[PDB]
Amino acid sequence: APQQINDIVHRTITPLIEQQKIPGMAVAVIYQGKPYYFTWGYADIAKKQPVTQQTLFELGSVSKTFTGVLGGDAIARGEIKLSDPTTKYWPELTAKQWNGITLLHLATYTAGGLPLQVPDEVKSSSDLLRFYQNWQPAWAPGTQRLYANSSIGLFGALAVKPSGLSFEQAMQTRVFQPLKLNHTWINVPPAEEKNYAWGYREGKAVHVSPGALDAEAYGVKSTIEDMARWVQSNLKPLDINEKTLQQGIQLAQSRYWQTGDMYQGLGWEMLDWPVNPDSIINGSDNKIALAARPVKAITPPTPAVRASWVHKTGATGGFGSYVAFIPEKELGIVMLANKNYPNPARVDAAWQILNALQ
Ligand SMILES: *[B]([O])([O])[C][N]S(=O)(=O)C1=[C][C]=C(C2=NN=N[N]2)N=[C]1
Repeated sequence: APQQINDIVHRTITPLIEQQKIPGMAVAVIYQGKPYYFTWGYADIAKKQPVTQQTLFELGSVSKTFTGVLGGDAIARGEIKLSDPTTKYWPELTAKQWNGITLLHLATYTAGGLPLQVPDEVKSSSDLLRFYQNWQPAWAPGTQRLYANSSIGLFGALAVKPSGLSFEQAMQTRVFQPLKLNHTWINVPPAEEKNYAWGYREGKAVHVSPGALDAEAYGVKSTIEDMARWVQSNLKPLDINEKTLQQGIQLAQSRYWQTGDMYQGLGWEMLDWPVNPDSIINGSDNKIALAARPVKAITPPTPAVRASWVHKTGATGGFGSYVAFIPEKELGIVMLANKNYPNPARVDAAWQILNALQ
């Protein structure tokens, strides 16, 4: 690889791994559109399996970028509109608080205080309907952002209803397959289990647990190669041959709401480039990222801005992921680790690498 990339990646990631005690890590840098890969450590400590370019990591909430693009693709297909009431696709949602809550609100965490997590007690479909029927908003729709699996996860489930496909089938046929993400999974098949890293939480090997709306909110697993290809696809949607998927990618990077210096897309979040690094670094800390914040509507949404830092953090109990890219520079990074280590350390490392290469 070019020495500049080798040097800034190793000089940034080596200390990160040591400071954070990360058992295994994979990184891809996309530079002038081409990927360069780096790996360290162990996918499975007990079995002494190294991280490789074929290792599967849990993406956690980086999955929301796939959900947002799949929803964008459904909009481009004419199957749904973000202006549609949630009740168009779920007529059983008859409780009055749902009046005026649209798919846009669900997609962008602005419905009025849907919670981060669906309760673990929700195990059945009827439990899930009860949960949404009984939920009471703290705020009018379109006034406050509260990051939430229960919001964008319901968006993903409703977005695929007109297609008649399951969420997984829709994601496979409409997103994974056309983009040649052939080692990206909502459910890891038995044939791929040899590549599935263990996550590590307090020293214990763990994988993500089943939950309501898991696939839609936090349930994708992928390799560093496929994630590099996901970044390439989001960097340059105009190269994507499938028209609705190209359009869906563009829709997911539109700017729908502003809070502080950040703009909410569908799954993706964006800031103007050049960014103040303290603003994305500090902004990534869950003390800010998970907080309830007033939003300003962008009326109408701004189309995808090329001069953007576009990014998403993700975590499960055992894994920590981060993706960021700048379309105008054809530059991006993916960092996948099998420990959930603090967001700001991820973003700091990503910014150091990308800033040096820009
Ligand atoms: B995303 O920002 O990564 C979602 N984060 S989360 O705190 O809501 C979350 C959901 C599920 C899990 C999980 N780990 N193992 N099983 N489930 N972890 C975090």
